[PDB]
Amino acid sequence: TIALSEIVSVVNTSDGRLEVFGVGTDKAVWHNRQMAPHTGSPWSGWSSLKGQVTSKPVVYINTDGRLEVFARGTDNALWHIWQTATNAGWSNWQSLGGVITSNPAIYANTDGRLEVFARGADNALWHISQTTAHSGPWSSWASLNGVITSNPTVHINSDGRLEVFARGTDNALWHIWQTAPDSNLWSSWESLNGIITSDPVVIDTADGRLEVFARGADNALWHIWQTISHSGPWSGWQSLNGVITSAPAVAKNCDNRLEAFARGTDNALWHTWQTVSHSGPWSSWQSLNGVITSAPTAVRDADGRLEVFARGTDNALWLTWQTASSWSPWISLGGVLIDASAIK
Amino acid sequence: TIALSEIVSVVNTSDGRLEVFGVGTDKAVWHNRQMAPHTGSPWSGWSSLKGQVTSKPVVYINTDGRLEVFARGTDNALWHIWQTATNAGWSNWQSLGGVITSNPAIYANTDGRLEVFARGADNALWHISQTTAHSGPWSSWASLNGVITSNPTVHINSDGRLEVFARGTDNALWHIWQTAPDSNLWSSWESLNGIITSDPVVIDTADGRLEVFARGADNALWHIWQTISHSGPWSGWQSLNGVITSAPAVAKNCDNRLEAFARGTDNALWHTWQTVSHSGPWSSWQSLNGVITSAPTAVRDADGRLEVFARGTDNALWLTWQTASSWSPWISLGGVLIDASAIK
Ligand SMILES: CC(=O)N[C@@H]1[C@@H](O)[C@H](O[C@@H]2O[C@H](CO)[C@H](O)[C@H](O)[C@H]2O[C@@H]2O[C@@H](C)[C@@H](O)[C@@H](O)[C@@H]2O)[C@@H](CO)O[C@H]1O
Ligand SMILES: CC(=O)N[C@@H]1[C@@H](O)[C@H](O[C@@H]2O[C@H](CO)[C@H](O)[C@H](O)[C@H]2O[C@@H]2O[C@@H](C)[C@@H](O)[C@@H](O)[C@@H]2O)[C@@H](CO)O[C@H]1O
Ligand SMILES: CC(=O)N[C@@H]1[C@@H](O)[C@H](O[C@@H]2O[C@H](CO)[C@H](O)[C@H](O)[C@H]2O[C@@H]2O[C@@H](C)[C@@H](O)[C@@H](O)[C@@H]2O)[C@@H](CO)O[C@H]1O
Ligand SMILES: CC(=O)N[C@@H]1[C@@H](O)[C@H](O[C@@H]2O[C@H](CO)[C@H](O)[C@H](O)[C@H]2O[C@@H]2O[C@@H](C)[C@@H](O)[C@@H](O)[C@@H]2O)[C@@H](CO)O[C@H]1O
Ligand SMILES: CC(=O)N[C@@H]1[C@@H](O)[C@H](O[C@@H]2O[C@H](CO)[C@H](O)[C@H](O)[C@H]2O[C@@H]2O[C@@H](C)[C@@H](O)[C@@H](O)[C@@H]2O)[C@@H](CO)O[C@H]1O
Ligand SMILES: CC(=O)N[C@@H]1[C@@H](O)[C@H](O[C@@H]2O[C@H](CO)[C@H](O)[C@H](O)[C@H]2O[C@@H]2O[C@@H](C)[C@@H](O)[C@@H](O)[C@@H]2O)[C@@H](CO)O[C@H]1O
Ligand code: NA
Ligand code: NA
Repeated sequence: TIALSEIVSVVNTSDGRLEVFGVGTDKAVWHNRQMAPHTGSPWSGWSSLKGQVTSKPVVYINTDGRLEVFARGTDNALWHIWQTATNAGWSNWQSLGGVITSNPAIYANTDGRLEVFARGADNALWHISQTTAHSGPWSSWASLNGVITSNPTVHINSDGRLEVFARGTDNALWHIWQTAPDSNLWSSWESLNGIITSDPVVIDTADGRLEVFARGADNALWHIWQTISHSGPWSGWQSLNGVITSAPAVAKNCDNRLEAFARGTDNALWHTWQTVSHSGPWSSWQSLNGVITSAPTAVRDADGRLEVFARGTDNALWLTWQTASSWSPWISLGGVLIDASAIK
Repeated sequence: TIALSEIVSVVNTSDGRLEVFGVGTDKAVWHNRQMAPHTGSPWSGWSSLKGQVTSKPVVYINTDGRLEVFARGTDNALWHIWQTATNAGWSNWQSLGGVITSNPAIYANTDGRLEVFARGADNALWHISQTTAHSGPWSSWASLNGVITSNPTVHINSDGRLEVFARGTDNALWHIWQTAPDSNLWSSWESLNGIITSDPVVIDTADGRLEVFARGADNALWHIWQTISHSGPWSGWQSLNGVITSAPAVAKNCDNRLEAFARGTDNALWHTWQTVSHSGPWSSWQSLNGVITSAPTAVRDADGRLEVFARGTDNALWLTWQTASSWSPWISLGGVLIDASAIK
């Protein structure tokens, strides 16, 4: 078991527009797009990419600007679908094979090859990559071993090395990393201790450090971080308090101040943020209202403003964004979304 | 002849710190570094990377976070020097051969291979690239032909294709582009007309469009841009007025509003900026004071604030940055810098 997942995958397109991806009642992937690269842009309305999926669908942008979506299929293999040219039409769904037991997780190597991570049937971490920059065909699968109990998350260190985080068998945060950029050589798994009750979330700070956020045993928001740029060792676990009922989401303001979001016990959206600068201390928690039925999803738009998505009481996706004064009122983007997360 | 050049090359390191590179009286490359990734950080003071150079030295950051500096040597070959690991020590200077007659210009392909452009002895555009991501050895040289009369500038389109701009024999802005990302296949040269009297400057907008700035025949600041994301055709040339005595410099605010900087006729620093948003109209010109003896160099720091560098009356580098209210007073970073630009 883990805290309630995010309901969509969001990305900033090559032309600065937000685009969201989720799963409908029919089990198809659906997406909604800003028309314009500005806060409060009108949206396309939902449109189907078809397929039948049994995980959260996860969008990542290739280094040539083409979006690509990954999802577990009905046969448990990894499936994907991609734009044929940047912000143009999409391929058919195509299988990358294997058998997976988590949502896929994706990052670009420094050489432009996408690399995908997901839990296997043996509960270990497996991975597969593009054989050349932003293109098929793909390598064969291999395992990075471990035994994990949450969806994995990947990021890149400030020196190019990929690094994966997941909950272990003891409910601690564990991790593993490339020993060189683009490499097929990885470290051993290592533990960062704690006890966590959500999927870990990872982000890179302005100063080139991986920082991880997760829900603890007391249902407060905890985090932990690399102490120096791309370098071990890590800090201790520190709490950011609150009581939260969903997974957390994290984004950088336009000044690189980190801001965390989560569903509270009153089932409203709550957030806490670094004050002053990106090395500053965190605010106390404060409410953005709404009643919501998924973890929030946060992203920075092309006006440098944070925008947050969450499923509503009507199962539609709803949206609120930063203004000069405070935040916008909640507005509805329609649709009816389900949580297809492979691990719940 | 062209407007007075920028005196330094600036970059944002992998850990969010500004770092500047210039040329001293001895013809060595010297650099100065922020200690901390914040506006108003103290600086290292100047420190020598040695070498003897006969162009402006140009720093670019590899996709593994390692800085690499390019400069024409005393034998007219292209020379370079690189960090052996991210923000660690530097290699020795090493020659990439050839004979060049401009400052080098650099960009990363979507596959992580750096590619360098520079004018040849035949006055054509030549280029050379890393054979693999963020690493030597390098390809052999080849020409993209043309005949050009300014330092070239390269950027990347929002679909991964590199594109180079330079002044032609008729003093118009001309350009050429990859037909596919990472490719060795390029278009023919094409003209964007106008008459320009500075090196062209190029930047990508929040909405994935290349936008070019240059000084015109009337010594006003002009610009021109792609009309749709990564797509021809371009707009017409439009003027931003002012009277300017150096090359322009351009940077994005943390909200992606573009901001242009130049030396005025009173030899102070002047700037004009998009108002409201990144699709908004440009302000009237306004003074940041100082008396300065080089074009300004502008960059956004890790607090999302613009910082501007320019050589002073004492030949030292001076620095002013955005605040809440207005801008900081000019402060001195010491040193004695010369303009080693291969084209003046
Ligand atoms: C290159 C090519 O033709 N690929 C085929 C896929 O397009 C096929 O997948 C399915 O496509 C149809 C429309 O033609 C529709 O989108 C289906 O929902 C989709 O199949 C489902 O969704 C996938 C993601 C998997 O879960 C699959 O097992 C589901 O049946 C498949 C045939 O299904 O074959 C490819 O060759
Ligand atoms: C630095 C170091 O050696 N750390 C040890 C880890 O490598 C160990 O993890 C396990 O390693 C073996 C290979 O020797 C294999 O990969 C296991 O699957 C892996 O352990 C599992 O996965 C972890 C993420 C946890 O969930 C763990 O509870 C699983 O048993 C561990 C094993 O005790 O010790 C480290 O000190
Ligand atoms: C554009 C517009 O008029 N939007 C209205 C929303 O602001 C309303 O949402 C609700 O706002 C109140 C405070 O004014 C409070 O934040 C509520 O919790 C919130 O509504 C709930 O949360 C939403 C995210 C959904 O789950 C919704 O079903 C809940 O009722 C809505 C009221 O639905 O009206 C809009 O017109
Ligand atoms: C791998 C290796 O040993 N490379 C040699 C370079 O380091 C040499 O260059 C020069 O290095 C010395 C210190 O040893 C000092 O920095 C000199 O200023 C520098 O040479 C000058 O600057 C270069 C950029 C060129 O302009 C060069 O022609 C100048 O003489 C050179 C020998 O000069 O050989 C390499 O093999
Ligand atoms: C679309 C198209 O065909 N445009 C023409 C350009 O390709 C031409 O430029 C020249 O092309 C030849 C190869 O056929 C060669 O590369 C020349 O060096 C190049 O012209 C020179 O470089 C330019 C940047 C200008 O400086 C020009 O004045 C030089 O003579 C031109 C040539 O007239 O016409 C375009 O229509
Ligand atoms: C930290 C501090 O006290 N800085 C002082 C600077 O603000 C001073 O610079 C000058 O400021 C005035 C307005 O107050 C005006 O902007 C001048 O044009 C500017 O000084 C000139 O421009 C500089 C960039 C240099 O070229 C300098 O040689 C010129 O005199 C300076 C005065 O030198 O004092 C600092 O202490
Ligand atoms: Na990730
Ligand atoms: Na450039």
